[PDB]
Amino acid sequence: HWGYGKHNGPEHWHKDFPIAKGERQSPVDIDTHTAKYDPSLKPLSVSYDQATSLRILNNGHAFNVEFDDSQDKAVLKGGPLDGTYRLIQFHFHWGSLDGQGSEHTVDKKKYAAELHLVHWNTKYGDFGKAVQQPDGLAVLGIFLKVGSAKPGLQKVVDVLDSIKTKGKSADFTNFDPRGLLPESLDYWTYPGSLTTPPLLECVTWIVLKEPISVSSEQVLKFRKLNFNGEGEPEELMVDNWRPAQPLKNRQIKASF
Ligand SMILES: CCN[C@H]1CN(CCOCC)S(=O)(=O)c2sc(S(N)(=O)=O)cc21
Ligand SMILES: [Hg+2]
Ligand SMILES: [Zn+2]
Repeated sequence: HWGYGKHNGPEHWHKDFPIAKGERQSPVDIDTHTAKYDPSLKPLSVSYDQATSLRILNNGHAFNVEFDDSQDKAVLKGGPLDGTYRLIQFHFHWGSLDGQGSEHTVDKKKYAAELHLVHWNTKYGDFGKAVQQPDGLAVLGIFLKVGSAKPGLQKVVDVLDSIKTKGKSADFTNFDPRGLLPESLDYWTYPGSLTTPPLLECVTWIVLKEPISVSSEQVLKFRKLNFNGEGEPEELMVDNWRPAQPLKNRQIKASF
């Protein structure tokens, strides 16, 4: 079934998820010169102080850190959003080399990886309902460049040993996701989709302008995970990123 390999990669997904060819597919290239500065855009409000992480999991596609989304603990509001969106999980997409890995590109520049903090609109009751809605999800996207070490990422890097193969999970309580945020919360926003199957066109994408840097040692560790389950032939989990999609009559708005 789907993946990122020659035989089941992005170029094939349309055969089972026809929406892959739709009107607001993600990721896209942010062309800085034609993005419209919008002054009606409010600041983001990220309230991650009371977030409760529970578990990290290798799901065969990436590793996800999941959060308890039963009460308004970590929420995103403001920006292009109306309403409150709950953090349910975060994951990354990364490359096999440092000059690729981001899904979204900025003027065709690709970053080493990209963090997605997935949120769902609480007005819809539960996550599974939010994914049937045009404005059901908001994903906060953060570019990562190789440079200095990010202190708050180390905690995630250490556990990766425990979850090397598909289907393994480790408990991962008390992680503060605030340690993954940049200094500036300036962003670009546009309406788009999930970048993995089922490729649903449910998302307001908030892509922050400022990257976080991680060391090559940290993102190296990402590259040692496996797409395979235990006892299957080993395939290193790298390049789990979808290429940019045509913007097809959408306008990327900028808060700056
Ligand atoms: C491996 C599948 N990843 C999916 C899993 N999604 C659930 C989809 O099915 C709901 C019925 S999700 O909302 O958690 C989600 S957000 C992103 S991304 N890259 O666009 O930030 C991918 C995915
Ligand atoms: Hg949708
Ligand atoms: Zn993602």
